[PDB]
Amino acid sequence: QSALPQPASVSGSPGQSITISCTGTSSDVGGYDLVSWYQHHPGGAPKLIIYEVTNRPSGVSDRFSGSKSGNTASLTISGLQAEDEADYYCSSYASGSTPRIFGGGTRLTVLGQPKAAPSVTLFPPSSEELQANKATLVCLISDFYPGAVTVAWKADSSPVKAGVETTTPSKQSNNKYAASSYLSLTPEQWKSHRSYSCQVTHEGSTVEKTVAPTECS
Amino acid sequence: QSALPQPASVSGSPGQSITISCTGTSSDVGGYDLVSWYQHHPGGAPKLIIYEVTNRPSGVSDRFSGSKSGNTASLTISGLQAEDEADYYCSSYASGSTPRIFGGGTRLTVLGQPKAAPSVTLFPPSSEELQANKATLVCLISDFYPGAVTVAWKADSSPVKAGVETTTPSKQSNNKYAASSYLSLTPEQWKSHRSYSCQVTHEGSTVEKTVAPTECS
Repeated sequence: QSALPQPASVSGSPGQSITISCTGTSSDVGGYDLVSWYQHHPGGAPKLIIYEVTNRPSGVSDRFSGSKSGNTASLTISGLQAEDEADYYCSSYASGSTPRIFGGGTRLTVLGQPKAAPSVTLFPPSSEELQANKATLVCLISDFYPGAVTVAWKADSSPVKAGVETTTPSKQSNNKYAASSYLSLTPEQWKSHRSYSCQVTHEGSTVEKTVAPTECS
Repeated sequence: QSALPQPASVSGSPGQSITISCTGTSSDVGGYDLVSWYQHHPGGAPKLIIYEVTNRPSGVSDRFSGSKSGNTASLTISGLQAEDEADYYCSSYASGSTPRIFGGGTRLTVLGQPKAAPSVTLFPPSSEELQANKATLVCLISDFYPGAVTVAWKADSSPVKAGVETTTPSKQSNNKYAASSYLSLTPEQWKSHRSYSCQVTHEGSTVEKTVAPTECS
């Protein structure tokens, strides 16, 4: 129904202050003092941070405040922290059938910019994996920031053409991102190339990790 | 703000009925007749589908029913259609701090192809990494559908709370999902235990894989 438009996304640095608008009308936003803001970290249960346009639960950080001017309501966050990076929604009582209409969501990106190196870990294939006859060197990269890195492989000092499958990066609990890289292989092929390696390029930086095929040699 | 426990995921074939559950206390769910449900297509504005336990907003499909008994409430979607796939949340009015409490949500995945049990591959810490005075294990979950699983780690029949980091499952070419998880251990811990295990749950069925200290297959 009458969906309240919100900015698709705002971004700010720590300690700064963002504010999110909830476009509306006389029938909803500017019709009653019944707007609410919710904070949602995908995967978790939404939190009710704002209700009745300006109220705030006796437990929600006072860095969060709301209000409206005409047919527009808006949440404003002060002293951006880490937790703050989530999705924000506004909802409101309306004058029609619908008991309450919701905003379309605003994703707040709290940078922080505390840049960190991609501690990379290269794994050799596994024993069990050898049975059905499979082999895979898994390169683990974590605790890095920003969540932007490009990985490559050096198959025996030579970047031989192969099949590398760099996963869809994800954000960990510690905020820092963590990705990985896989280079599936074959029997005699992993025995042939004397030593495989991983190469994580993190913002004008590059760390290597080599793993040699073996059995306690 | 003690979230309303909900089922992480649910699946149903086109045309079937499904019931999602919301569990609370007499202080909120069993204290009022103010339980709401919302359908939400990620990246979209949440929609109010059920309210006051069973009330339904006009224009909303009578395929969506709500009911409650005791301190548990539950939504039911009958005659499933592909377009019904979305996240469903349930909320209730509270007596304490915050007035309204929410549930963790539930991804309703309507089956569109046969179910797919995952492939789990565990990895022992690389000796290379062991000399760096650090150990980390990796568990690979792949080839599964629907795209939802839970990963638990074990240290000799003993649950490993801290030190874990699982990733969100991502869809792949074959339209099945993959995902990973890694546990960070000091080298001591590693050799300190008989073995470690990776428990992977998918649609009820759980599989495990074990790996023991020092060896070269």
